[PDB]
Amino acid sequence: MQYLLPEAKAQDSDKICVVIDLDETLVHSSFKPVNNADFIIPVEIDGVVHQVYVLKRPHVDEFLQRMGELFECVLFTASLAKYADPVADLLDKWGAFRARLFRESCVFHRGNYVKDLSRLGRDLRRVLILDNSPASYVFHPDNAVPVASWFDNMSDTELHDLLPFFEQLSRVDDVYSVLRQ
Ligand SMILES: [Mg+2]
Repeated sequence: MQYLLPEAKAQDSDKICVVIDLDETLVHSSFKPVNNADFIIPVEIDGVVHQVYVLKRPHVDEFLQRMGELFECVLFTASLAKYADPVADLLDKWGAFRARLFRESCVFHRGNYVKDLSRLGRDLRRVLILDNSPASYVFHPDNAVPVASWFDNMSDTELHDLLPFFEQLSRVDDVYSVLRQ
């Protein structure tokens, strides 16, 4: 199989590659109207245009800008591009995402959309995945940075609290020495 990512830019060759999830990690979307939504976009489903209300997780702007500076960031979602692409366009104002991967790039393993990290084409000692669903990284439990699922708690500070830990990881030679494998 062809790797999911191209050759790393010279500047990113020695940086860690971070696979970042979309739903319940950076945002929370819904078909039922929500007051004070950040994005309200059209998504076609079976020929009918539906309005999708998207809420941004607190501190996502600070998070993405910082992560984009520290690592070779990659958006990897199990959702379809017709939805994720527009959301990513509205989210990434710093070109933090070096690449965007959707549903088709996941491997449907034992009923779940798994994100096979070996599939990226990056040294596993230099790869991290931020996903609220441990099922997503069943093949790479030791490359994960645990993160809580978010829905609408505007008091949430997980993204802000995770930066210190990512800062730490950006300075180690092998993420396994920290995550432990
Ligand atoms: Mg998710």
